Amino acid sequence: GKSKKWKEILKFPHISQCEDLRRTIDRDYCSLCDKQPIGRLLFRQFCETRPGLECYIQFLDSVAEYEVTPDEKLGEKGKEIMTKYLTPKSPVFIAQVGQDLVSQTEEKLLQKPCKELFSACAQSVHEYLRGEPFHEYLDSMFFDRFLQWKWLERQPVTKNTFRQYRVLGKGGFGEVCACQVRATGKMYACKRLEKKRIKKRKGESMALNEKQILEKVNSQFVVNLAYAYETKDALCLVLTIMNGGDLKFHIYNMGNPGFEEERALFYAAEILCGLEDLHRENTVYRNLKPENILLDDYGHIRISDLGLAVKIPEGDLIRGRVGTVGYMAPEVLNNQRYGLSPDYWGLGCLIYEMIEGQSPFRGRKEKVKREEVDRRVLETEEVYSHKFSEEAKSICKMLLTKDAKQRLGCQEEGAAEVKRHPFFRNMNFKRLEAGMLDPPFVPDPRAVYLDHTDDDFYSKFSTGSVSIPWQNEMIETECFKELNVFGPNGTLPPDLNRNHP
Ligand SMILES: Nc1ncnc2c1ncn2[C@@H]1O[C@H](COP(=O)(O)OP(=O)(O)OP(=O)(O)O)[C@@H](O)[C@H]1O
Ligand SMILES: [Mn+2]
Repeated sequence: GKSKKWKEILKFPHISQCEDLRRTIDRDYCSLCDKQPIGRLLFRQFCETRPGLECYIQFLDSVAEYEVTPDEKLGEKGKEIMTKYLTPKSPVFIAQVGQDLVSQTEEKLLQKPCKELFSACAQSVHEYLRGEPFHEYLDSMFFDRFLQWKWLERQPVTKNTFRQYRVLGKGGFGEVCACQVRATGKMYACKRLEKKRIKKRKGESMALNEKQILEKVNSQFVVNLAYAYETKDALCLVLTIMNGGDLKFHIYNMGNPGFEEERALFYAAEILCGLEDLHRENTVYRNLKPENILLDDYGHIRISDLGLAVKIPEGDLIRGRVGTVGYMAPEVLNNQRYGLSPDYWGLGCLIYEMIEGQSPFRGRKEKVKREEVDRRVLETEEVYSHKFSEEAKSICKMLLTKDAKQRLGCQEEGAAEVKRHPFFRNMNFKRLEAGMLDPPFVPDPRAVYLDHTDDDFYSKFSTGSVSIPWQNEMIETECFKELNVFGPNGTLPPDLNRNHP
């Protein structure tokens, strides 16, 4: 769905145009060879040229496959990796691992197969690439090509960069549309924030807060921010598109009054991962409700509606009675200094409501006032049914602990405490986070489930494209493969040769 002249829009600039990028970018290994997708691919492509570095890339790949290998096939994958990479005579043999650490891997294999077997060897392969191989790549043509990709990334994002279609949406500040990137054709979701409604409502702080939080988090289970630009009539937020309806619709309208045990476990697992990724940024969500868990095209879920979120400084608490009736934790209802605990309360509400088919403190039939719901949350102990297994009951009443100090996941450990819970005894999060596991429900594709002031913050908001989502977009749409073309037989293409502009 790309424009007819898309190859001109994303045309590489001459390497001479990237001299100010070269002098400011930080030469960090993890950022330029891993975190950034296009940067990662280029370093890998650099290691593919030199033959001595080829095996190290093949090795790390086979390690990634082992971490997600089914628990049973771990023993088989362990011997395959050994006989190929960790045997001196073999052709592709990583040497910088050391003769001692390979003998250690042999004992680990003999004492049962653990998913973290080669974790020690992988960290040894990286520590080697961080040195000479990385600095050679920094001088190689591939890094020059990376600079050209950064030059495109940081280009101005305006209205003419997209192709607004029409879809559902009408939030507190505006509406939502289906914007498509013209040069790449990738579908997105545009969240228009009208200009006038923000100034009179003193929303500049909550809109900028929502934008910064949306870009500062990159998780497969939370709506990501790809672009943030301004137009002559509103402020746009380009977010991930979710065409599989929301979770509230599927709990009640779709399926039976609820979900099955196992089905709810899957959605609970990905929500738990989404919260973990937010909590690595010490950012609390506080708005965990069924209709804010959207499904994508393949059946997976993402947490959306991060406007009610806030970033908590490490080692500090925040106060605020905000949220939705029935989904507010007692410490929030009482308006106390809380941290991340309200999100694990809401998680209990989500697990309960998916398995039973109603809120833990508000029946689906009950016409109760907003005060009685708050009373149950603070005083009443929820009851369970034969729909909950013994483990399902546990994780709920542990996540629904009135005292936030003893609530599951609200300890020093964090989300790791919840993944161990016997309720997730059969969930392989190593495989869930890699998309290896299949969702339980697949949405059918065809289914349709002024003034001079304030100009200061308008530029603080309209920051342009986001780095990692933009590089992913180029890879998914296959713009990277088609454009990332060098000269024949390892030769500098015209755009990477300085002798002729
Ligand atoms: N990723 C998406 N793809 C397509 N449509 C979406 C997507 N995300 C949200 N929408 C739709 O656009 C609407 C935008 O409304 P918005 O989420 O901003 O506020 P709200 O739903 O009214 O609740 P709140 O006040 O807590 O934000 C959503 O209600 C939803 O219907
Ligand atoms: Mn919303």
